[PDB]
Amino acid sequence: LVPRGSHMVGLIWAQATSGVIGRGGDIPWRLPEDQAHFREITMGHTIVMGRRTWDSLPAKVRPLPGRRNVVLSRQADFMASGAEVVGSLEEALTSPETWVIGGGQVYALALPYATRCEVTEVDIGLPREAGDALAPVLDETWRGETGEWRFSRSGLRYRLYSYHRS
Ligand SMILES: NC(=O)c1ccc[n+]([C@@H]2O[C@H](COP(=O)([O-])OP(=O)(O)OC[C@H]3O[C@@H](n4cnc5c(N)ncnc54)[C@H](OP(=O)(O)O)[C@@H]3O)[C@@H](O)[C@H]2O)c1
Ligand SMILES: CCc1nc(N)nc(N)c1OCCCOc1ncccc1CCCO
Ligand SMILES: [Cl-]
Repeated sequence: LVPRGSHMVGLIWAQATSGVIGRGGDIPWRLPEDQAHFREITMGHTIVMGRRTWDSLPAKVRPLPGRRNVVLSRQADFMASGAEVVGSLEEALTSPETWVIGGGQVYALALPYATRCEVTEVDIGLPREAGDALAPVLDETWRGETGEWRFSRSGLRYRLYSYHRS
């Protein structure tokens, strides 16, 4: 359970087996099971994203509904209609439960404060290319639960990981 006076920080992302999470300002696959899972985890909570992740969402769908949207930017004139723009993680992480929803820069930034990661791994062969956004690497202070491989309606294998630390 999450006490209302704490500040729990989780990370949630979907990656190829190579660790790629983003390419060319988008996610280089689509997996309905993953979007359903992302909604199930994050709904009702604050979500924190980097400015480039906000940019990657079509204007008509953002801010993502059912969640307090917070965007990280260092640009004093960047504005996110419907959402709050802050310049640091300290400003972004004031809710009792916060999910950092990407992208590569902000995962790495937020990991020192996080105690949970929820990962979808997609069994698509997407090798790392220069410029890609990548999943954060987790050191030995993390302990993980790896699900068995499942099969999506769209014909891709995928599996879920849950990582925790104190
Ligand atoms: N597969 C997934 O789970 C997943 C999830 C989310 C996103 N993505 C993909 O990942 C890519 C985006 O990731 P990215 O690494 O390029 O960018 P990002 O992490 O989404 O955003 C980077 C931006 O965040 C701001 N920022 C970074 N560090 C900051 C700090 N310390 N304080 C304040 N603001 C800070 C800066 O905005 P300013 O430049 O405005 O200062 C920076 O340009 C896209 O391809 C997207 O589609 C994938
Ligand atoms: C669903 C992708 C995802 N999956 C996991 N597991 N964790 C994340 N943090 C994550 O990204 C959430 C922010 C990027 O959302 C998208 N980006 C590109 C296309 C579609 C979407 C879905 C919102 C628009 O309907
Ligand atoms: Cl969503």
